Amino acid sequence: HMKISIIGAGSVRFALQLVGDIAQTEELSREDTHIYMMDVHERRLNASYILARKYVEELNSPVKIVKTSSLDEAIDGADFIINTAYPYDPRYHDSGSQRWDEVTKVGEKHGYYRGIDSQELNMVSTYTYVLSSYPDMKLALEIAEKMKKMAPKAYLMQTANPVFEITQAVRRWTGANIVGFCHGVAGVYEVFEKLDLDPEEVDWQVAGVNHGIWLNRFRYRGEDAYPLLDEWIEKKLPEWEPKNPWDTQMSPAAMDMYKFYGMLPIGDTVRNGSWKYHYNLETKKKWFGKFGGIDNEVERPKFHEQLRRARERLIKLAEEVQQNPGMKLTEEHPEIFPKGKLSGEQHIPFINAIANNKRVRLFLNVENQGTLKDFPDDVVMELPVWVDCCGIHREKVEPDLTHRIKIFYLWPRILRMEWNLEAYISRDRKVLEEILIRDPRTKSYEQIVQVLDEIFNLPFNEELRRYYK
Amino acid sequence: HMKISIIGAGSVRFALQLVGDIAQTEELSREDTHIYMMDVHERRLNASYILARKYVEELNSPVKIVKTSSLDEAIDGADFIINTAYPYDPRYHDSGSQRWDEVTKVGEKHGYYRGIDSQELNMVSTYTYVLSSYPDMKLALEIAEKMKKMAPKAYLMQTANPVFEITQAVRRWTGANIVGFCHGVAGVYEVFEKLDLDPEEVDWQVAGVNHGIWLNRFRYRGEDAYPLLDEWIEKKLPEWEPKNPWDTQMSPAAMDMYKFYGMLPIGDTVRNGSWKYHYNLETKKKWFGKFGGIDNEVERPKFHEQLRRARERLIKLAEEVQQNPGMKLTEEHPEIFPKGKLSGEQHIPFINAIANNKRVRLFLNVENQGTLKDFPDDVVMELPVWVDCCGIHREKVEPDLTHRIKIFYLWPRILRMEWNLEAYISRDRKVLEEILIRDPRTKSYEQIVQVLDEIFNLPFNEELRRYYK
Ligand SMILES: NC(=O)C1=CN([C@@H]2O[C@H](COP(=O)(O)OP(=O)(O)OC[C@H]3O[C@@H](n4cnc5c(N)ncnc54)[C@H](O)[C@@H]3O)[C@@H](O)[C@H]2O)C=CC1
Ligand SMILES: NC(=O)C1=CN([C@@H]2O[C@H](COP(=O)(O)OP(=O)(O)OC[C@H]3O[C@@H](n4cnc5c(N)ncnc54)[C@H](O)[C@@H]3O)[C@@H](O)[C@H]2O)C=CC1
Repeated sequence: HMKISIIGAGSVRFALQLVGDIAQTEELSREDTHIYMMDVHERRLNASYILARKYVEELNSPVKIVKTSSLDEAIDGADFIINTAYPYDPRYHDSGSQRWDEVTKVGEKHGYYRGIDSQELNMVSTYTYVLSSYPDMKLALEIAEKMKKMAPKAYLMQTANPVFEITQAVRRWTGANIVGFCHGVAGVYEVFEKLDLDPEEVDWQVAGVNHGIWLNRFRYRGEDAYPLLDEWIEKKLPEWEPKNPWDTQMSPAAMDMYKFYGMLPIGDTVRNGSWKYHYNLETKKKWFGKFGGIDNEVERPKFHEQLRRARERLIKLAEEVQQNPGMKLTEEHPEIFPKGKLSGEQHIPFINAIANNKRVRLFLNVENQGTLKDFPDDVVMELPVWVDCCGIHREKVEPDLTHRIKIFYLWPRILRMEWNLEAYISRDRKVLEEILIRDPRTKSYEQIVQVLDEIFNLPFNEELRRYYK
Repeated sequence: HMKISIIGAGSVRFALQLVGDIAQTEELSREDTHIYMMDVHERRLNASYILARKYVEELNSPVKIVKTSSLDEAIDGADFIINTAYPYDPRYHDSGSQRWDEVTKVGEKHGYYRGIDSQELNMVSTYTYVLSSYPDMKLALEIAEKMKKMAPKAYLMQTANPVFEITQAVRRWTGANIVGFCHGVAGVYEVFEKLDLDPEEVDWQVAGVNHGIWLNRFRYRGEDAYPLLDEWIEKKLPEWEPKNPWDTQMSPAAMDMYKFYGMLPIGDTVRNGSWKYHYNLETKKKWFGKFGGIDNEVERPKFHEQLRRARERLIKLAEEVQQNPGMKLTEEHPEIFPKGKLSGEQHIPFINAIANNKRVRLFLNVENQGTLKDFPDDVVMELPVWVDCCGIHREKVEPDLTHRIKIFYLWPRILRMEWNLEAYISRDRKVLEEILIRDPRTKSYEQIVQVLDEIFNLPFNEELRRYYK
């Protein structure tokens, strides 16, 4: 049978996205497809299971769904292991977002706007946790080592952040068969929409590192199409306004990076600029418009509170479904339980490409292996690839990324990854200190010590404290 | 004949060092050895010539000395071209030190302690000028292009700073036969002296980039000798005191870098730490002892004033020598005009190794060419080499530099070199802005613009202004 395991299946909406895509993929929607849903939170796990079962039943799909609280049971003999888990200390918290919000506030207390985990070229909220992302890294490495023993054919499809750091560390330190997943590339379709271009007529390519990807090829009707972006900047950018806090692809920040680097940053890359765009909320609003993006002291707490209410509502929905088994979720909440339209994410196409040779182009975090020849072979990049039964085949990246992207953006971001991995494996607080010694917001060494101390002393960081002690 | 040209021969003491070494090297002290002394400053050039002639006459050396104000005449058919020139705008200044002192003060006015040219891993005073070192780079590239035409066999021996940036740019953009020169490696002999070790019994090696070199091998009697440094740190470091502002090799800063990186930084590398050691004068004194090193607002102006008085005194000596041709300089000022003892610098051994096959081990700035395999082949490194008539032969660097030196020190310093070269060749002020956007002392973008503006507007920066305009 085909065993697909979701680790952190209490991530309700994502679990439902995965299930619905599987149930709507002919080659996978079979009685021999077993979806294992695993999580450490009983209530969230049960809600995802109840909704996933009902959803499948309404889609007339014969896939079997299994819930389990045993990580080993989920890993054993799996063919694909999707890691979307976000660890937390259950004595203090109910989910992982809380530890990042609280550490961030301590960082701000000590003079680090948006927390010590916000750094140049890595502003994406919750991407790293206390620089080295100990609990997230630790879980990924634990899964990889169990996978090599109990499931040596499986793919570990890492979606929990930091995707770059984790995919790199697992590859390098375990050799387990990990691939990192992020669909930030989808930003390109808004570029095409704003320039009035049929995406099917655009010859495009993107490449870089996770949340550090660039539109390296953008061609239309046998010519460079970037001059069309030049026109849009001249004639449309003054009137641009974001539709919501996440809407940054065509923002002044993205175009300012385009003007300097020569290629347009794509997706979350636009959030990950230098400090020029992020010194404070006023600066963020100048460069991202009225919300100041999503990575600020107003919008991010607002969003994390929305997620909490959504978590509770879906759980309530699960209870409601038990009491009223006659209701059709596809009808009452079609947005959450759609039929006839795949989500568009890459996870289930990846599985269907590996297992059923349904060949597709995806953007995946895999070892460079010479694709960007100026970088080491073993560094994990986010690359355009074709996936089939024979594995993952990297496209040629042409044009190459510009010289400025290499020396000003990709290499600094790659070194930060190496810093963060060194901080994890050395168990050495001096390495965390050195990272903050390279941080523009540091004013003194005593400040670094004090901010780390207070973070380490937070009750829910007992394990972290002992690890670095 | 053998033609050795000194560009910037108004650098009196260095010129005299070169002349005296040539006059005391049997294979070079010949009638067929023509030393050309070239400089744009008539008074300084004439003083170096008069003293160089008298010095040789007192050394009973038959070398011919020629002074000229024509760069082309000095370059034409030369076999070796030593560039020690420090450009300046003669409408405002008398020497190059003045432009760096004044720009530095403007940087401090705008909140950049020790000027915008002081940066992490590059604190050495006067190493770069307004980041891209325009007048210094411009002169080196002008010499290289004249050399390829008028002297295609010559070695361009670059001693004027920035040695790293300039050697890299000349190699990459002209392919001229440049080699960069710095004797910072000499720090090792003080390490051996403080640990009571005969240098002849120490098996040692150093490697890195210019002013970024590390004692990668330190062995004594068939064992690692670093444990002897551990003992010294435990028992002698508390009593350490610098003999003068330049004395940093065994300082708390060097040992703190040793503890983190696993290898001891050598020479000027100790000046080139992170901002941990340099936030302010008090911090510098904690980490370098009572003077706070040489790269601070007290000691550096003091030193540049000493150099000025030395310049005038030597010039006066030249006049005195004319009026009193009976005096023996070797007798009256043996420290400046020694006999029977070579200086110990690398320039004349280099020449004698190339021209006369007198084979020697030196530390020179040359292309990596695989010596440090984790770095690009074309990046200029400061490497241990053997020089003979057949060229420059890199030793194998064993042990390799540590992982932390690579990701925390060498790679950041190499990227800064690439930033500085991009800032020069692009003629693009936005690249200078980006460098300051990566600077910890920057608080706002408006601050960057204002500090560059005021620097660009200084009268003696007219050429710089127009270049970036
Ligand atoms: N690329 C994509 O489509 C998506 C990416 N993600 C990423 O995954 C990470 C988590 O995000 P959310 O799902 O919204 O957070 P979440 O907190 O809502 O989900 C985490 C789930 O993992 C559970 N968990 C914690 N520790 C676990 C452990 N040892 N074993 C098994 N389960 C454990 C938690 O109980 C929770 O149910 C984020 O970094 C996010 O960016 C998650 C959703 C979709
Ligand atoms: N490795 C070594 O042994 C030494 C290295 N240097 C380095 O060279 C640079 C200059 O240092 P100093 O000699 O003390 O400064 P300096 O100002 O005393 O000497 C510079 C000389 O070059 C002349 N000059 C300026 N523009 C010129 C041009 N276009 N053509 C020919 N000559 C020109 C100047 O008139 C002056 O006489 C520094 O970066 C220094 O580190 C210099 C002395 C020895």
